[PDB]
Amino acid sequence: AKTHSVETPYGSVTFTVYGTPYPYRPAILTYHDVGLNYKSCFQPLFQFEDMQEIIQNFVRVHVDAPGMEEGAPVFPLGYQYPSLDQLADMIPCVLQYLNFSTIIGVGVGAGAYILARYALNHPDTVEGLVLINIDPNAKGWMDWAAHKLTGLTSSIPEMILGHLFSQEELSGNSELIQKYRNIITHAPNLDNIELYWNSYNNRRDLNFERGGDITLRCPVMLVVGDQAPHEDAVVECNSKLDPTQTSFLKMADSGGQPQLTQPGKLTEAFKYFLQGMGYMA
Amino acid sequence: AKTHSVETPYGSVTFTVYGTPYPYRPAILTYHDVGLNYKSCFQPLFQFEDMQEIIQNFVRVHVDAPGMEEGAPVFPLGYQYPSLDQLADMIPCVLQYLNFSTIIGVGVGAGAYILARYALNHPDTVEGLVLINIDPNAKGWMDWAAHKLTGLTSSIPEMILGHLFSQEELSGNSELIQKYRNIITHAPNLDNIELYWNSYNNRRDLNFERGGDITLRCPVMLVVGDQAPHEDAVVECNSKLDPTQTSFLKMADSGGQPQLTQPGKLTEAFKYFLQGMGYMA
Ligand SMILES: [Cl-]
Ligand SMILES: [Cl-]
Repeated sequence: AKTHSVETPYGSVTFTVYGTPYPYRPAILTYHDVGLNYKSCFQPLFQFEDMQEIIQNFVRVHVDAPGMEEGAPVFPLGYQYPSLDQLADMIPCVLQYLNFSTIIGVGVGAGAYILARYALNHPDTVEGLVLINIDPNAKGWMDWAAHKLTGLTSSIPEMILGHLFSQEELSGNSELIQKYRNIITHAPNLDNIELYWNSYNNRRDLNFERGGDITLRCPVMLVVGDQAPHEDAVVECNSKLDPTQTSFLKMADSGGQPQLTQPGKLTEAFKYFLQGMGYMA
Repeated sequence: AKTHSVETPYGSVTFTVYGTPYPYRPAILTYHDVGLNYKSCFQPLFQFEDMQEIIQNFVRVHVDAPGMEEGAPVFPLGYQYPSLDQLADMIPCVLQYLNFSTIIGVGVGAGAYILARYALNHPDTVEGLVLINIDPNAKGWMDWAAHKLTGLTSSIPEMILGHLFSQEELSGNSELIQKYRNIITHAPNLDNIELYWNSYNNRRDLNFERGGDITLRCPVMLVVGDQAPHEDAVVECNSKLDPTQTSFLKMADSGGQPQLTQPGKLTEAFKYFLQGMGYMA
């Protein structure tokens, strides 16, 4: 694995490349959720045994949001962190640096929004998208009021945790939940994480309409946990996208982070997703 | 199907496009043998029922050598016909005109030489090659002496026929042989065909060496008939190419033009060839 950084209009971004480029295939490019990094977000999936057998035949580029990279400095107080749209705009710089011309994007939560935005802006560079927990809607006033009321008695880590996991997972307090609670609550870059969180909260409508012009032009696999926080947004997202090109993997017993709890079934879905795109997997 | 022509440094070339471009796949591009056109060379294969089910998922560009296109004028006496290398050099113009960035080339005889030459010159545009009856060696003096001796008592059509079919096929005189004999002997563009024939005869070494630098960098399927005229050249070609990337389909009972006599088995080989490249077929 080789870690790189590239300069962009909005600051430096770090990414780690794994594997070897397969002739005339897209790179797999990932973007992680708020509170996480590529490792805490994607390691259980990309290191799953069945996944390793698929990804041998791809090069992989795992992006860390600015400030999330290993050994990131804490951005200065009052720093103007990139919006999600600006984050999406760092990806052309990444690909140009690597000389990769096309990708299959895999994103979770804010990372899914970013990869969707990227795909709208650069549709000829995107062969497919796996969009986990995607919520393409800006908060409306009712959302802002509820969020701010919640914020009065919840810490920043508790709120990020509530974005990642269901209330029931957070109450049940499994070993995975305990580990992720410590990760976020005691992160040395929590100030950086909070800026990314604010980004996410302030994102604009990703404005899919079934029947163009604002539509995704590529195969999409939508993923969400049954009864998880983002379920309604992913369901709604499924009704806006082109049905001939879109599959919806709504998983029972996966909770808020399906790529962490059910990497085996997700892997198998990815295999069929690649096959339906026309790649042997 | 849409027929197009493009201007090049060496004159106009015609080509017919079939099907619809499949996102992020190579176009299938064909180049026919001496004495034929894309139709007399490739129709039994590309219209084979099993083939139609594969090629639904590709756009196809069938090139007619200059002078072989429907309604071609007879080139003026003393015309300087393109060498095979110049013919190979017309292909960048074809692809640029269509805005296609990569191909899988399928060639027979002189068309296989041309597509191989093209691939050496533009390796990043070639995803794979099916090379039928390829003979990458210039004639040496012993070859020239034999050819010219043969020429004293054989007509131009008889010699072209002997390039396409085995002596045993030509003696046995099947219905296919009768049809192809009439096609060539009574072609209205025979003067054009003869110029292409002279091209072929005057070609230079395509200088494969097992271990680079002059080597094909892509999957290759070599095809020849058992005991057919080009058998030894294809066998020799197989020993120069990279074994990890090269498959050799030496067909029993196919004769001089395997794409005409065994399109079903050739189709099935093409399917596995695509699968080994990493495309579902
Ligand atoms: Cl990986
Ligand atoms: Cl066709």
